[PDB]
Amino acid sequence: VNSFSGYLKLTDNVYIKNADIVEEAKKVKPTVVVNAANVYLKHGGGVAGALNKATNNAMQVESDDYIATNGPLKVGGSCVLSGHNLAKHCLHVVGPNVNKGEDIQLLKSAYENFNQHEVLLAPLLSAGIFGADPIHSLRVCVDTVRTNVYLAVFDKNLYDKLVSSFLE
Ligand SMILES: CC(C)[C@H](Nc1ncnc2[nH]c(-c3cnn(CC(N)=O)c3)cc12)c1ccc2c(c1)S(=O)(=O)CCC2
Repeated sequence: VNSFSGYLKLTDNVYIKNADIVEEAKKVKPTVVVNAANVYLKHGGGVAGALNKATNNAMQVESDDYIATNGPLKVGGSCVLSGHNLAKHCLHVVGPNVNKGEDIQLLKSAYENFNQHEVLLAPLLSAGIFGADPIHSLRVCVDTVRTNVYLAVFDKNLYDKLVSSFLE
């Protein structure tokens, strides 16, 4: 149904909210939920682990079957799989993990995958344990995504920092 509520409008197509992406998916029922995935689709922690746990491991089992037939993704790449109880579809997107020596330029490639879907609920790619500067990740999102993107950022301190930096 895509009923998003409580979002701050940053640009004509980019919205942001201090929220847990799992709680937003349950409330919104979006057509597309974005997962901050790794190349083998192993959802062992962070945003991916939270989404997987909310599908009671159904997402991991489907992900394993996809990798068996198609092999791993590339950094900056994506795949569309079932959204299970959270969404119609899950778009698994691999942003670079600069904490593992991956190239930050690939974050543009990662956000470009959003352009194939008219409206998506997403996290801030490559932020948290992936090591990218969150302010930079929001700027790449604003400059690269043209479709309607609702960003859920589960940290009030980071949310206010991103909003102040964007309004500067
Ligand atoms: C910047 C950070 C605040 C943000 N976190 C999140 N942003 C939005 N929705 C979230 N839900 C949870 C969560 C964590 N636990 N639970 C309960 C559960 N049952 O697991 C829900 C965390 C989360 C963030 C954004 C991007 C990435 C990561 C973290 S990561 O996982 O460290 C590496 C991949 C890229």
